[PDB]
Amino acid sequence: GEELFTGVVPILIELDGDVNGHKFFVRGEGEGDATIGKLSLKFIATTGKLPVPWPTLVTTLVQAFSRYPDHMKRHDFFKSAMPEGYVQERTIYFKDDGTYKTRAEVKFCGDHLVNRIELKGIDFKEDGNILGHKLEYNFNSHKVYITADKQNNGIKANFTIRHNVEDGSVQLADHYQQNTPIGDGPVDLPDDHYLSTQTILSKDLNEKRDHMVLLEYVTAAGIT
Amino acid sequence: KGEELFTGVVPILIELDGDVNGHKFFVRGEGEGDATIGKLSLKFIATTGKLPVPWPTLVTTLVQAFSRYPDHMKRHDFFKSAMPEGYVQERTIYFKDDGTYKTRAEVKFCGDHLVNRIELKGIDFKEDGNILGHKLEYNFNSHKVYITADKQNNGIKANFTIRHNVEDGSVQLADHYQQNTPIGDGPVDLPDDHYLSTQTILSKDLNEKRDHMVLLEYVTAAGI
Ligand SMILES: [Cu+2]
Repeated sequence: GEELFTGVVPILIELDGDVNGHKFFVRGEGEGDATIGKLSLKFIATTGKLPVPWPTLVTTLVQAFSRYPDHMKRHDFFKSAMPEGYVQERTIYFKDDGTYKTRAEVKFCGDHLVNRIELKGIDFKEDGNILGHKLEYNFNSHKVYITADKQNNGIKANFTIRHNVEDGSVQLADHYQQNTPIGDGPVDLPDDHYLSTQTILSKDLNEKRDHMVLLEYVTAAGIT
Repeated sequence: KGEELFTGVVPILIELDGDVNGHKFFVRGEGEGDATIGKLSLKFIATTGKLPVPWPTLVTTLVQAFSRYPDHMKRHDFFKSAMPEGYVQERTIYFKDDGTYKTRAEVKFCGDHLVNRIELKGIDFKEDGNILGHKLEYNFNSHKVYITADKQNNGIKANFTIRHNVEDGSVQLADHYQQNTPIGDGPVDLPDDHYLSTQTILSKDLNEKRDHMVLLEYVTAAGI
C-alpha cells in the first residue's frame, strides 16, 4: 500500500460544490511526492468565478501524500488503504457563519491518485467573510490531530483552520473528520499523532480562468 | 449491478497512449456521461504537446455504455451488462488510401468513475495525407454503429464507416472494425442486431492553452 507511494504520483481532483444554492465545479491536477511530503497542484473553477474564497476549499481539495518518517510508518492509515482507498468525510463549522459538509472518495485508478468530493454548504451569511469574499489569499500552517477509530476500522481527525481576514481579524473553521477504508483488507490503525502542514497559494499570471496554484508540505509527527 | 450503475450522471476518466508512425502522444479526458439521455460531456487535453494527428480521428477511440437504450431494448445493452468489471474494446480503423489505427481499450469502473484506458498504434500513414497533413475539418458527422452478437467470444462486434470532412470539401473515410469482450466471467447480454445512432459536436475552450478538444455527444440505440 505504502508501496504505491515510493515515487512521484500524478493526481486528479474534482469537487462538485453547492454553497447556499450557489453551484460550482473545481478540477485539480498535479503530483504528490510522499517521500518528501510534497503536493504541487493547479485548480480551475470550470464554472466561472467561485462563490466562496479559494482558501475555504483548500482542506477539502489527499493526506496519503503526507511524509510519515520511517519510525512512524505503522501509523500511516492513509497509504495502507490504497489502492482501493478511503472515504473522507468532514463537517466544517465556520465560526459565526455557515457549515461545509464534504464527502470524498480517494483512490488509485491505474497510475493516478483520484480525489472526488461532493461539497454542500448551508447557513452562510451573504455579507460574511466567506460569501463576502473577505479572506486573504494565503493559508496558515496547522496541526491535524489524528486518532484511531476502531469501530469503523478507520481514523478520525480534529483541527481548527485559521483563515486570515482582509481587515486583520481571523476566521475560524472547526474541522471534524472521519476516514473509512473503501475495500475490505487490513489497514494500519495509528496511535495519536498529528500532521504538521504548510501551504502556499499563488496565481498563474497568464491564466484567465478563476484558479488556485498550490504547493504544500506535510510531515507526520508527535511520536518521538 | 449492471444497468443499475447508469441511472444517474457518471464521471468519466479517459486515457489514450498513442503512437502514430512513431509519433508518440498522450491524451487525457474528463467529464460526465448520462445514459438516461445518451449524453456525453467531455474535455480532452493532449499532455504531450500538439497532436501529430487530427482530433477528429481520435473521437471514436476516446464509452458506448452511455448510449441511451430505450426501455424496450434494454435486453440488448451489452455495454452496461458487463459493468462494473467492464469490457475490452478492440478496433482496427482503416483510413481509405491512408494508414491504419489499431486500438485496445479497457472500459470499467474505478469506484464512482467510468474509466476508458486506451492504447493506439498507427502505421502506414502518408506524410502529406489528410491525417499527418492535418487536412481534416474540426467537426464530426452523425453515424450508425451496427452491432451484432459474438457468441463464441461472449461479446459483440460492430462495423461502421466514419466520414471525416476534409478541408477541400472531399471526404476521408475510416472503416471501423470493432470487437468487445467482457473482462469479468461474468454473465452478459448478447443483443439481437441493432444500431447506435450518433451525433457529436466538437469545440474549444478559449482559455485552454494546451492542445485540446471539448466534446458533446448524443447517442441513442435503435433498430429493434
Ligand atoms: Cu473524475
